[PDB]
Amino acid sequence: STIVGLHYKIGKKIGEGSFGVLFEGTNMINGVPVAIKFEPRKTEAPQLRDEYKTYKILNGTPNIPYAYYFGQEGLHNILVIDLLGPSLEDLFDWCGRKFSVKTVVQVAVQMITLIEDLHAHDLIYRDIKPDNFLIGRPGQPDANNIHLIDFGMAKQYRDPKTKQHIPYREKKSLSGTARYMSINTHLGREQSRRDDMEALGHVFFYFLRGHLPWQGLKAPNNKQKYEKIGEKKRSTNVYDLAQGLPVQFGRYLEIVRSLSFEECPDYEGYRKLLLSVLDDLGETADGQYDWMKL
Repeated sequence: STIVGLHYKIGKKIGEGSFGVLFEGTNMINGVPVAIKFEPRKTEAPQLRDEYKTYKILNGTPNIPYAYYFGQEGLHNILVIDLLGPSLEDLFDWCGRKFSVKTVVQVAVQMITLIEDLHAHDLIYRDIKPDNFLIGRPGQPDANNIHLIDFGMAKQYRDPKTKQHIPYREKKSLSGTARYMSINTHLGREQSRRDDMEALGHVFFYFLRGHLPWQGLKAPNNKQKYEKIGEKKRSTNVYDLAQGLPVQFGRYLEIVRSLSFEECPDYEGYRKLLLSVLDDLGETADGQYDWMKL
């Protein structure tokens, strides 16, 4: 039995990669389950200590896991946070890579709220994807609540004291995942709150459709592939994305695409827009999700 940070016992390995290794485990002083990430101390780019700092800023935010411990032991940097459940990408896969409208509406409104809370802590996320939004653990009050992890790409968009927005600029190298990234990110524009909101809109359509029309494109190099995906996004009318689906999802994406660089998103307006879908369909936001039928 291997222990880190004085009282965190390591259990089964749950992930591995260039970042390091990820285990589940137990906080032995109180029995709460935790996730423990280990990053090699001598690594090209260290993210773990910075991620901890981001977690401390967030610590206390609803549905973001608490960070219990960061330290350096043996040959690794170590981070301990609350253990959560499957990601939306895991659940998506188990559900045959398509979610019902009712599931997407309910998940969407919670994702908007998570990002609103992140933005309230002066941070933009910059790497929106279904792989980083997770449900809770069975039988907990937040078992089917959406949670947000992985703050490796997060960056300050305004000064925490003054709230002075970062400056506009262009010619930026492409950061984030090509599938969900905003049109403005494709054009090398400085990212702000709008870009997180647009990426959310792309994820919503991905859930509803099973795929986006800019997946599976061919290019000579990655830079050219990025360019082609961006053009397709620019070309694709929002109502081609929404065909057979509630028009509110097309409208959502249209609205967030028109936000100005410094503009505060209308989070509550977006939640009401998306919830109105349920009124249209005679459905209700009662906490029933597709994965609860598995």
